[PDB]
Amino acid sequence: KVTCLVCRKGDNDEFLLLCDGCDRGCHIYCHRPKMEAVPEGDWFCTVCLAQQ
Amino acid sequence: KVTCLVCRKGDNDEFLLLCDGCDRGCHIYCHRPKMEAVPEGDWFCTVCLAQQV
Ligand SMILES: [Zn+2]
Ligand SMILES: [Zn+2]
Ligand SMILES: [Zn+2]
Ligand SMILES: [Zn+2]
Repeated sequence: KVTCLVCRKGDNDEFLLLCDGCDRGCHIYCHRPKMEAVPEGDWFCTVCLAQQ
Repeated sequence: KVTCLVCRKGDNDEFLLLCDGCDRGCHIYCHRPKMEAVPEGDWFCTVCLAQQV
């Protein structure tokens, strides 16, 4: 059940990015820098980025 | 002079993530979700994420 790392909510799930490497998520509107849309391809959360 | 996308400042450059797709940047402390350190390998800014398929 995906939830936003920033605000901790799982609401508005059409706007939740799901990490490609783990179960974590983020609303595009909670992300900084700002994101205007859900991107295609792969998005990695900061925990996954910290492992690469 | 790289500037942060969030706060628009170019200070504390040791804390500035640099995009591998363009010349944009972001302080780790301005990033959300939390970024405690500059990662190794690659980081893409939101403008570049929007070009992916
Ligand atoms: Zn959120
Ligand atoms: Zn992840
Ligand atoms: Zn900044
Ligand atoms: Zn970029």
